This record gives sequence, structure tokens and C-alpha cells, in this order.
Amino acid sequence: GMQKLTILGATGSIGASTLKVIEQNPDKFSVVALAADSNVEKMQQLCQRWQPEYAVMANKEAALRLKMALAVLAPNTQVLGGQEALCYVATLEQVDSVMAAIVGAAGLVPTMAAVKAGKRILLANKEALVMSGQLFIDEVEKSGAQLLPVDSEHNAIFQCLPQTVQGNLGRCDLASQGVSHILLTGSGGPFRYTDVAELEAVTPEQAIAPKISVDSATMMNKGLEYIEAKWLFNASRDQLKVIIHPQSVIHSMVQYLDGSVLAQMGEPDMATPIALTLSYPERVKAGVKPLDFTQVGELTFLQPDFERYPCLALAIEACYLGQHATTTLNAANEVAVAAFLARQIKFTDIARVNDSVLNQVCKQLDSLESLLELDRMARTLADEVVRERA
Amino acid sequence: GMQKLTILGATGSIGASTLKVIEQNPDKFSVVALAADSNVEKMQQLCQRWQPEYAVMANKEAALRLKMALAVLAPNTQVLGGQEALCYVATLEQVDSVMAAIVGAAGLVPTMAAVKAGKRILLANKEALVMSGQLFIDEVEKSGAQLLPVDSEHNAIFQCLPQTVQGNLGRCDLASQGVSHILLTGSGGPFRYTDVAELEAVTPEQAIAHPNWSMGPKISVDSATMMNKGLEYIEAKWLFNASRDQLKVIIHPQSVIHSMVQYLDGSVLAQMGEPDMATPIALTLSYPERVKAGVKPLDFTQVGELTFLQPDFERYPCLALAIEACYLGQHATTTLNAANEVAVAAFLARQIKFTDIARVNDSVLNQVCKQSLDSLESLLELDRMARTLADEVVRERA
Repeated sequence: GMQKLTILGATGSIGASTLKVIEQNPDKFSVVALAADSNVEKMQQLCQRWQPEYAVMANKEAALRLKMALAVLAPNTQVLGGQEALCYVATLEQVDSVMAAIVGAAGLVPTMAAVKAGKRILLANKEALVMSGQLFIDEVEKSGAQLLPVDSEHNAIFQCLPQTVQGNLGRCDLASQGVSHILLTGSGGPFRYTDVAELEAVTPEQAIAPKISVDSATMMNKGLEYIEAKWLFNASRDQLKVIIHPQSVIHSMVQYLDGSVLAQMGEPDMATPIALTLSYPERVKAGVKPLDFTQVGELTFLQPDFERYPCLALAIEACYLGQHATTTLNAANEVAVAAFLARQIKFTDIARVNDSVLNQVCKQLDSLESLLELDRMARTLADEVVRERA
Repeated sequence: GMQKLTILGATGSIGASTLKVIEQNPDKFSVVALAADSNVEKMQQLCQRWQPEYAVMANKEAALRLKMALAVLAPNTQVLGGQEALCYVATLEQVDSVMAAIVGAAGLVPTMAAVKAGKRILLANKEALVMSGQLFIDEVEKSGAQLLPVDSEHNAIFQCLPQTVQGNLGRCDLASQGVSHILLTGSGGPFRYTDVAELEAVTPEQAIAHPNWSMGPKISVDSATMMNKGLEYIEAKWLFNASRDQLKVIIHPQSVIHSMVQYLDGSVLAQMGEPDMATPIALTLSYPERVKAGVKPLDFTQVGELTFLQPDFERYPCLALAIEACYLGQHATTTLNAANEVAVAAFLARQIKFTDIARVNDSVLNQVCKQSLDSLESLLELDRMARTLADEVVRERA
């Protein structure tokens, strides 16, 4: 039958890619609610095109402006505002799936509301597993919600795993389904061939080839992905390897016990992984062409050097320590990057800030509230370490 | 519980790879019968190690020599000889799976006997589908036998396909499980970068060199002409029920990727691994589970660069013939396969040039299908007729 969707985070690239898949499959997917942060203009255009039952701005002042516009552009769309309203559209009885694409800590509560209601969760918020991995997996178990990862690397891993593990994410023992290890691939960022010595002098201009760009450059992006993969797939440290693949044609791979490797490849378009999150276990047209082997060029592989990418080592370390450490590390890194971009600290100080803060905190029963509180503490400590370094 | 095996073709590399996997999993697999053609020395050593209930030599004279060697060294091994005995061990009530690794046309009857008995078939004979695809698929359907492909390409495709297709091979509509197409992958052979003009003069030595897998002379030459990929195309049609829109061919020179499947959402699944036949075998034995195969995980720090090319039909005319033969049906694929056996043997005998292989294949195929209810017997007969014609065309070329 028709699958009914709420899209949390409708005005960014993920939202757009989701809508493109839905546009290719009007017989299968129906948009009940669209929700966003504060890009009212884009949201007006989308409510006009999609005429959803509900439209929600996270910001109440932004909601008011949208309401005025939709009196005219989408008169049958009920406009709402605030966090409560995000939870309300994420938990509607008629809704089957929730694209959880509101980014940052503000995404936690609405995503979790969808989990507690037993929805299918198309997970495109990093914070849910980076900050609150154990909570999320427990609440998913308790409600019977289905979790499907949107992000490219996770989605590729998901596709490369057997059906038995796919249907029971975060609870299968991987060794028992024949998995030796997961190969999380990444481009290595723009400093992949740069001599370690030259990293000290790197500028924000160079690092950007904004926040997510700097994370690419440090491989903190991959670290956070590693942490998420641990929770999504219940992988131990022996089961999770990071491989640099500079061309990003392969999006990730799984090594099996018999020697077999499965890899997922394709054109660089988020509609591909999204489309599977919506259609699983079936497949649908995504508006993405088949891979052109005439243009992929050479594929190569490198082992990450932890001297080049110290943030990657920290994230791996933090992962073994648990939720408190991953929350701490994620928070500290937001502050550290903001400081680098503000010119206050060198590129290589990002890891130093992260490393001090992490060491300070972990030298000493969780909720989303207590973890947000730790996130704030960690930020305060990072502000102080940033000061020591200027 | 314990899976019971008959191995047809125990003394070659496939047999050895199968026995390596079994040796890693004594709690899961047990060998009921071993069968071979005339390598008594190797069979004696294997019967001594495995002490199977039955040992069969295809050649009755060889069976007699084995029987004498085994009286004491393997006293509980009943030794048998001939074709009837191959069918008997392939159809035993206690046997669950049959590694069908007897190569050539001689493999047809025993492999078919296992099919008709409803066994799990670990298919490692090309001829079953190249010569008699339609027959095999129909008999598999009737008996409830399971076909699991051993060959590297097919096994990779199998792994890149969804569980629903995997459990119902040759019966599923591929479009309906989201498949756009299968990408059949080949190395391109040692002449992949060679100018077409220089192909005329190439030698057997050149044709056999720098291989990514261990292969005998014939299969190596087929790799050089891309006849290998053509035959595999024909098999893939029967095995996956793939239409003319669903089967493509691509060159991947390093043979790290073994095959790939393109899906409707843009997603491509690829199977990769060390060039060790224990990997695909192991899955044919363990499916839907997995087992240790004695093969190391792939080391991505040593695979080097992966690249892709497109086959040029001027460099690979056999590939065009195979595709054409596939559209024409069983008679044409049987004819082509037979003609190519003769043509390659002639090239290796230094009677014809490398580029005469396609010319011989092309004449023979044209002659037969210009001039117009199948059985294994009638298809063997066509194979012999096509061989006679190929012998004649080889003579014209020397």
C-alpha cells in the first residue's frame, strides 16, 4: 500500500533528494508533513508543490511567516511551530516513515519521538548515535521501530550485509552471520597526500578546498561515522576498519569469513541510499543513472595514517570508552573547529583541543537531558582549552 | 546437521579446493563418494586420506587398478567403474549435495542424474548450460534440485543478488527484484592493450601469459579471445533467467572485482576477493550460511589500482559470436562451444594463427545454423558434427 511520510529537515540536500525519490514514485510514497528549521522561502515553494497536510518550522517566528504565505500558496496545509510540533508530525498515527534529517542536537528529541512511536526511521541525524547510541538502540528495541541509515557509508554497509542482519540492526552478533569485518571507506580529505610536517601551517581557506569541510580534512567526519557504525551494526573494534579510498566510487564494503567481499558502488547521489531506506526490502527508481564505468577512472586504496589524522584515532578511542566519551568528543570538536575557522588556533590544534577535553572528562543512568548537559560541560572545557592555545 | 557430499571430478583443482573447505569444517560436511576419470595415483592418496564409502573411476581399467590399491589402505571404500557408477554415486539417497566438477561433455549425464534425483548441485561444469541450458533448467524445476554456481563469475553474481533471487534461480523475474542489469566482468586477457593489427602473429606462449587466476591452456586462450566471457554470458542467461537487456560485459584488468549487479535505484553491488576457488565453493556448500574456507581476507593495501575498459569487437570477435549464438538458442551455443574446442586445440598445436580461432568459430556457426526436440544424446551428436566441421575449417587454414 501507500507509505506515508513525514520529512524532518525538508529544505536541505537530504530533503531535496528524498523528494526527488518520492516524485519518481507517486504510486508508493505520500508526503503527510514537511518540517524545517527557518528557511521559510524554500519551505513555501515546497508546500506549494507538495500541498502537505502539515508544515512545521522549528522556529515559531518562522512558522508565523510561513503561515501567512500558505494562506495563499497552500491553503489546506496546517502550519505549526516549535519542538512539540516537530514531535507531533513525527508521531502521527497515519505516518509510516520519518526522514530524520534535522541536524544537530535539536534533531534528538523529534527523532526519538518517532522512535518511541514505533515508526520506520530513515536516520540522517549523526547526533542520535554519536551522543546517545545506547539509548537509541534500546528505544528502537522497545518500540519495534525499524532503523534504516541514510548516510552513504552506512547505507552501503547495510547493503553489503545479509538480510538477517539488515532486519535486526544493532542486535545481531556479526560473527555468527559470517562477517569478519566492515570496511568503512572515506576519501581521506584534501590533505590525503600532504606531508604531516606541513599540516601545522594549513589555513581555513586550504581546509575548505564549512564545519563539515574541516571535519573532512581532519577525518573527524570518518570518526563520527565509525562511532555510528558501531551502534548501527553492533560491531566490535576488531570488526570495524577504516580504509581510505580517494575516488569515493566504492562507498563501503564488508569482508566475510569465507574470503568474500561485498562492496556497494554508484554515482554520487544521495537519492540512491535514500531510495533504499524508503523502499526496503524492495527497490525503486531513484532518478539516478546506472554507474558509468567509462568515467570512474582508477580506484585506489590507502591505509589511514594516525599521524595525519589524529582525530580519527581519538574517535576510535572514544568509541571504546562509551557514550560519555563520544558526546564529549563531538562537543569539543565543534568548539575546536569554530576556533580554527575564527583563526584563533592552528589546524593541528583541533586534535590537541579534542584530546585534552576528552582526557579531562573521562578521568572521572543516561537520558537525552543528561547527555545534552555533558555536551554543554564539554563545550565549556573546550572554550577554556582554546584560550590556552592563543 | 551434517551435509553429505559426492564429489564428481575429485582429482583436479576444483576437487582439491572443495576438499580444503571440507577439511576446515569437519563438523558440517562429510564425503560419501569421490569420483574421477583415470588419475589413480591421486585418487589413491585421496581415498586413503578421506576413506569414503565409494570411489569411482570413469575408466573401468583405472577402476580395477584403484580397487587393488585400496584393498588394505582404504578397506571400507567400495571401488566402482564406468558411467553408470558415476550416476549411482551422484544419486545415492543419503547424499545431499553433488559437486559437479567433471569437465566437458562427459559431465553431462552424471550431473543430470544428480539433477533428476533432486540434489543440491554445486555446478562446476560449463557444458551443462552452454550445451543444454533449457534441458537442465527444466529438469531442475521438475525435481526440486537447487543449482549453486561454482564458477567465480556466476558465484559473484549470485552473491550480488537479493536473497529472493538466490533461493529461486532461473525462475525469478529479475526486473521485479529491482535488477537493471548484471555486469559480467573479464580481464580482457593478455592482449587487452595490444593493437588489433599485431594479433595475427601472437603465439601460444603470449596467449597463456600473465594470468590473474591459475588456469589450464585452453581456458587461458579463451580468456585471451574473451570466449570465456561469451560462454559465461550464455550460462548467465540460463542461470539467472537474464534477458538481452539484463546482461552486459565489461573489462576489469586486475580481476579483483569478480562481477557486479546494477540495481534500479542506482546502487551497484560488487563481489571481490582473493583468486581462490575455495571462496565461491565454500558458499555453494554453506548457503545460506557462511563457513571458513582457508582463504585470507582481501588486503586493500596490496590490491593496487582497479580500472575498467570496454571491449572492442575488433579485438574480441568471439565475444560477438557468443552473444549472437545465445540469441539463436541451444543448437548455436553447442555448435559454437564445440567449434571453439577444436579451434583452440589447433592454435595451441601451432596449426592456425591466434586470429583464426574466431574465423573457425564463425564459419562453423554459420554453416550449422543456416541449414536447420532436444536430448543430451541429440546435443552430443550435434557437438560431434560441429567438431567434424571445425576439423575441416582448421585444414583450410593451414
